[PDB]
Amino acid sequence: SALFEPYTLKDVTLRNRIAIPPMCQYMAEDGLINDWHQVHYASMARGGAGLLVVEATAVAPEGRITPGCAGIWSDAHAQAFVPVVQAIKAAGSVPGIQIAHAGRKASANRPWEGDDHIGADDARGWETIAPSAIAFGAHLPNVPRAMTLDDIARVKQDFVDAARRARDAGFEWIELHFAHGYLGQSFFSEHSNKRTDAYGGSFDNRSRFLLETLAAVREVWPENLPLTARFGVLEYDGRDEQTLEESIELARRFKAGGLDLLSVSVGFTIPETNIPWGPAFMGPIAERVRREAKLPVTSAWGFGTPQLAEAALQANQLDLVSVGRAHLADPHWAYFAAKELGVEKASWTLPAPYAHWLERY
Amino acid sequence: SALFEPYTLKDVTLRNRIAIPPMCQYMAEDGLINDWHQVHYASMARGGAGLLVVEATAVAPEGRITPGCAGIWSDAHAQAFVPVVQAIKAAGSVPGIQIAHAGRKASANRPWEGDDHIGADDARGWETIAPSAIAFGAHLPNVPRAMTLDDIARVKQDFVDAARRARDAGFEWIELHFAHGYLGQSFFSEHSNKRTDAYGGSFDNRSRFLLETLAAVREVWPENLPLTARFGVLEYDGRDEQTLEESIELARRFKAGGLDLLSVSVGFTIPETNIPWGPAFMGPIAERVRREAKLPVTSAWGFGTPQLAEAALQANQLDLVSVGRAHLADPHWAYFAAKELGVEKASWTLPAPYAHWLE
Ligand SMILES: Cc1cc2nc3c(=O)[nH]c(=O)nc-3n(C[C@H](O)[C@H](O)[C@H](O)COP(=O)(O)O)c2cc1C
Ligand SMILES: Cc1cc2nc3c(=O)[nH]c(=O)nc-3n(C[C@H](O)[C@H](O)[C@H](O)COP(=O)(O)O)c2cc1C
Ligand SMILES: COCCOC(=O)/C(=N\O)C(C)=O
Ligand SMILES: COCCOC(=O)/C(=N\O)C(C)=O
Repeated sequence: SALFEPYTLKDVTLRNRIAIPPMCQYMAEDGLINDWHQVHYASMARGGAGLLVVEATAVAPEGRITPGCAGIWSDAHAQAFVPVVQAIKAAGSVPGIQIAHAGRKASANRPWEGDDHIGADDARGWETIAPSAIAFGAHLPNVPRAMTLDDIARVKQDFVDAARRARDAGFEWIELHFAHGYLGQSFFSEHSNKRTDAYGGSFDNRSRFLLETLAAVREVWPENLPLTARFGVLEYDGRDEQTLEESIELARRFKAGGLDLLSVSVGFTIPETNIPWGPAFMGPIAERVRREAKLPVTSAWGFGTPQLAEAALQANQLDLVSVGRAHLADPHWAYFAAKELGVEKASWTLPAPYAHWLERY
Repeated sequence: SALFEPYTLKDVTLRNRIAIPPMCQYMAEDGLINDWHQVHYASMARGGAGLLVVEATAVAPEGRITPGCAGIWSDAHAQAFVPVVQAIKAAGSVPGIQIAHAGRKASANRPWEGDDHIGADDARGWETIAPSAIAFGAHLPNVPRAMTLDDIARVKQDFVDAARRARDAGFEWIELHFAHGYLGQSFFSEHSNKRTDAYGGSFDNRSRFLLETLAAVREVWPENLPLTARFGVLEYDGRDEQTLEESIELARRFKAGGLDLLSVSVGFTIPETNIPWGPAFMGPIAERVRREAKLPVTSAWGFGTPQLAEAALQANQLDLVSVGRAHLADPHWAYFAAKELGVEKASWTLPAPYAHWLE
């Protein structure tokens, strides 16, 4: 089974090709994680996945999506991740973390508490920042403040400091959140970036914030641990061929800048789109990025059945299959996948106190 | 769906009829639970089950099954359970604990490490105690020492101390482990109890250790929290009608002694048996105990599909359905069952950070 072959990237070996992508839990307080996350992450790691990327973790307070988002903007915040890192490793999984800045989508309610921008009369809200003073629209109407050059320098240093903190906490895999309409994606997209300085306009200028952040992070992140990023390569906004071509070119530049693997996603930069949701729909797009940028890839959004994951790997569309919601439904999804694919001794995807009994059941 | 109706017993209300029965993890050291158990129990409780009974927890060191068994024989051992209790309650489930003494089956290797008695020359082992000096046999050949009258008084006091500690640690449900061939079951069974004193021979004498332990625990366990026991009601040893009849009479005496619910199981007292394993096979036996002894019951051993669990409740065979191994495979099994049975807003069997997205 291709899904259960190990994978080596830099000095890190994953025991299989199942990755748990970052999934915000909205359960932190002032950026500090707690027993919600400790159990959540430890249980999924014991489930058998080879790589667990911790949820979008804000590099600065205003870069959280919501008041429940995790943060890593101080050393105290980083120390809180140490028992999570250690529990993921104790389970035989590899701990990774996505470091993030929500941009114009920041200062929002939790998804089950309105999912919308916080009202200006609510004491929990804060001022958002973005490349240009333009609102996402729809349920996110708040207009962000347009960043100055000093803001750009500051946010880049925040990504650097966060990467250094993640390193010292023991994470073995880092993912820069350049996707999903948050800060990084919004610098790249012409929908959200109307700047007239060095950080907007041309392809080189729109790419600049992302390349400079990657390069600044590369100086502090160890050469022997995977340096990755998530990036929305198209928007389904009627501009897909031109946008995908530009995104693939940016992926080539990421590779030239030391990126080890790209998590290929959708932009979500604006609401006026027509995303063709369906099983494994990102397969052909991830395959094109992988082949044309010559970089390992993962993807998500509908690979969460054992046969779809297996087929994507056998077709060389992906190097790792990210399975998100199926792990919220069943933290032991990797064991379920091993049974479905007929892995020898599939119960031993789990630790002994479970594996011994499910072998004979 | 009957499986998702709440259940009230004494002052305790379970949010559904799914119970996670005690399941030894063999991951403790010197009786102390640790990060294995914390995550294991918290994750299953978040999965949606209404009641989570923590694994067999030894009332005394020699009462552990293996060197990896949990214990509650000191206040420090009890304090280690406090974060497990808090995490189960935080998930909206009810925390219970099974207090236990392994008797002649004690001093054994972990199941994935031979599953057999530790050799008498191996320093990891210890001397075992039982009603009589007679071995289980097969992979458990070690002959226990027959308990003295002082041993009997001490072990009863150990059960009392364990119940007091479980109470003070915040458990809302207690289960005395009188099943599965361990100490309590071995006092009741004529296979293992050859005593000639007040604790063996007649039905009254074989019942005595179990009834006296229940009465002693009743003194320290709050009246407003369910007091339960697990008990093997037959052996599949060719003596089933006579054994079942006597076991139901003992269950009537448990009820008279304040027992609130009986977990109905198989005795496993000796190896020379023919247990007819199959889907929901305990259903008819649990129903007979429930109806004849007029006690609420749970049972296990093959109810772990949503339709089998629902059928057993609808047929009034059980009041709670215990689902064990399916929860080791999938800690969120209660959510899987809610979807299968068409529960309205089934994803909200889980907490919000999962439920919102699975809807
Ligand atoms: C609750 C939840 C939280 C998520 N959080 C993040 C996140 O923090 N960062 C990110 O890049 N993607 C996030 N995602 C998107 C997932 O990583 C993944 O791409 C998506 O769930 C699709 O994969 P799936 O079909 O296997 O669930 C999240 C998704 C969900 C459902
Ligand atoms: C790993 C494991 C540990 C168990 N530990 C206990 C225990 O500590 N006390 C007990 O009474 N039963 C114990 N049992 C028996 C279960 O509680 C339950 O009766 C059995 O698993 C059958 O139910 P199921 O078919 O839903 O798994 C254990 C079973 C397993 C597989
Ligand atoms: C509609 O947005 C889909 C893409 O955004 C995400 O997946 C995410 N973080 O990256 C969330 C929702 O927290
Ligand atoms: C052969 O299985 C006997 C039944 O005994 C149990 O279920 C148990 N504790 O009660 C274990 C195995 O720890």
